[PDB]
Amino acid sequence: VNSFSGYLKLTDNVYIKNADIVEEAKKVKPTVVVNAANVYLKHGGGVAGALNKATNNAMQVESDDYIATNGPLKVGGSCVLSGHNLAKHCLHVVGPNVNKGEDIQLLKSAYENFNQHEVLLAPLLSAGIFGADPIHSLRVCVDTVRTNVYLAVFDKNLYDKLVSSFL
Ligand SMILES: Cn1ccc2c(N)ncnc21
Repeated sequence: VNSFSGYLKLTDNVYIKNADIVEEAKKVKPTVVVNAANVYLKHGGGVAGALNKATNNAMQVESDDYIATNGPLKVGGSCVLSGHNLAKHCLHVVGPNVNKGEDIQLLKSAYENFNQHEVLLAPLLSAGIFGADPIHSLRVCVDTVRTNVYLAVFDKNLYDKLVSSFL
């Protein structure tokens, strides 16, 4: 049993809810919240800007030290950092950004990072300002992630479309 509430069940391991990932993290304090990161961990907008704002910029300070030591992530890659006031850990995952021309085939590689964690609160990747089709992102999620994932969809309109169209 876990603390996640109000999720509609899609598969054995994937759950979905119309939710503000920030508000959900604050309420649940999950072991892992996933950030929709870029390779520079520059948390300016979207899931990353909202998560970072909720940490009072501590996520950005920690991320800048990580990049100064390690250099940029790979598209499709991830790193584990603090969850600050939102979660135990934040898994920063880089999905391909269509609005920068990245290979959408890298979306499956991105979601494979989730399999290193038994339970996660996560947004869809490559959705929103990363420019991918969220219906596609949900299909790749279901077909890739084997661990238990709780998806927070920000848009009510999009949430209803993802559920209604789910195969
Ligand atoms: C996709 N996207 C963008 C903002 C956002 C949020 N606050 N929660 C979940 N997903 C989100």
